[PDB]
Amino acid sequence: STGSATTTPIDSLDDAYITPVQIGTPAQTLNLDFDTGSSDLWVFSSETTASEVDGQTIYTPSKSTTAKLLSGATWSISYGDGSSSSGDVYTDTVSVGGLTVTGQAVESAKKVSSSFTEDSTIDGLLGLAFSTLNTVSPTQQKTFFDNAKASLDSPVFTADLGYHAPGTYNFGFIDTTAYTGSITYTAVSTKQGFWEWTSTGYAVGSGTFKSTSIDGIADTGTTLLYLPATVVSAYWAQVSGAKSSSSVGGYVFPCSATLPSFTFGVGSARIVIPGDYIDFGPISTGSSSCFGGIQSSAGIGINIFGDVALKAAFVVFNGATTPTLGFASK
Ligand SMILES: COc1cccc2c1CNC2
Ligand SMILES: COc1cccc2c1CNC2
Repeated sequence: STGSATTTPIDSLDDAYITPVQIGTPAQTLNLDFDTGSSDLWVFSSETTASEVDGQTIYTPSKSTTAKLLSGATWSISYGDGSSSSGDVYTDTVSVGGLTVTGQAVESAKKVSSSFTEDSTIDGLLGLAFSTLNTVSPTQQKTFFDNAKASLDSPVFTADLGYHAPGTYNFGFIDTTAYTGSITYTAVSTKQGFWEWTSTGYAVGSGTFKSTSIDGIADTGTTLLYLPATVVSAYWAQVSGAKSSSSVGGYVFPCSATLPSFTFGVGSARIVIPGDYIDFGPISTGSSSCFGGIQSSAGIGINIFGDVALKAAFVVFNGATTPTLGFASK
């Protein structure tokens, strides 16, 4: 089997991407944030504290003839920004782009933190990291991809995020029309439960490529590109007036600037992020200071190849017995 679903930016900045997912019988369609940096499929639901729902579409398990409470199971998760959610668990039928999993753990939110409430466009998350990170207790649950894998034509999914435009998540096959050149594959460590890999270096604009190993994670659920302070300083030094602002929380730059591109290495291959992808717009409405899309990882403890990087590539998440990642230009 295979599946194919369109993923759409939630706003004009590509702050996140939502993909429609069918849950239950009859189907209830929710728009979920596919997150290769976590491993829980959780949704706003009829159980979510009412004051914490503000426009999201909710899953109502009582209206699904295939929903079954997973007795005794609870979940609770905290994300990189300090946001969080928690609740109980059902199993139900879940379909993505024509690919159906029965008995998928659907984690029903009883509580969500303010950043989730305030984003009416995201009805939940669909985790695509390794199932060892799933937070369900006392019986850990498998991700949608893990549950589908044996049925797929090939044990893979691909992320093809758009720049200010829709893109695609495919399950079970590699669309050879979706990229240019060849896909370069690189080793993955699953020891932290992430799609963790080592980039071979970087270049800023038309500058020379610096060969240096940068370990990081391929994370569709993080907006920006977080890299070591040395790398990020080298990038923003090429932008007149750019500076790191503690009050804003990162590098900012004059909105009048034209940003240089940023290249990262995948083995001997190179992925080029155009400068426009690094512009995240005014820090507040009407400001002439703009927020940068490349930021320091120094406070985070890990480098993160988020959407800014991933959207410049066609990305293969290969879930074979020995997982690997593939990147192609497009
Ligand atoms: C602080 O941010 C982190 C840190 C570790 C792992 C992840 C994130 C975001 N998604 C996965
Ligand atoms: C992984 O996705 C995350 C992570 C943290 C906070 C938020 C999202 C989506 N909107 C708020």
